[PDB]
Amino acid sequence: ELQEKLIAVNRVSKTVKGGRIFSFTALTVVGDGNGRVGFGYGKAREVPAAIQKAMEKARRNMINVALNNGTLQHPVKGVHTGSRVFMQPASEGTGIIAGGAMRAVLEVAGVHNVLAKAYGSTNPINVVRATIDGLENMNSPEMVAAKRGK
RNA sequence: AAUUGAAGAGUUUGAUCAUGGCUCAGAUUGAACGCUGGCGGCAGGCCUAACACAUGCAAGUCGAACGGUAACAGGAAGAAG
Repeated sequence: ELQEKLIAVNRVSKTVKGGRIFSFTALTVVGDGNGRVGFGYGKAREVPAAIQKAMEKARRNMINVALNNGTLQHPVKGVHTGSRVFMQPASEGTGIIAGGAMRAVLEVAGVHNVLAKAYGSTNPINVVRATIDGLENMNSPEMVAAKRGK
């Protein structure tokens, strides 16, 4: 019931004294399938150590999302660095139809059938960060009615 | 009951993030070309030279408008084997 999946692995470099030194970065997202989404970055010298650090950071640093029946509630826009992201609840608008690196976080998030369209930059490290910010500041009808009295 | 509706990716760098262009994945067509080709249904078929046109048809009808008889088939009368 953990439901982990990796989005992006890259080879970064460092350029020391004698030549270059190549390191690998993972970027994974875990989530239970009912709210509870996390992402982790993690970087290491080989690929399986990188994904393992990424999963291990992603299992902690996990955020609650106030889902609807199987989906979002109201249309929400989350931004991070250069990466602006729209989402629309699509009240059984079948299938998760999101961009790459947004399909994954929305998939393990437990949502099933939203409409997305990322704008701006679509770097995978910042398009999540713009989905969680997004799903984090999406509030439910029992939270809005809690705030404003009824 | 009559709008249930939105996906990205590759490429600037030793690597990064951003900006930014180029390019790809889709659908479409009065299409052409290449390879191949069994049947049917429904549609479509000179986008260019509003260039030049052989030949055949594409606008005739009415005698219940009229003088009339060129034919065709009868009618009447005459003459002949």
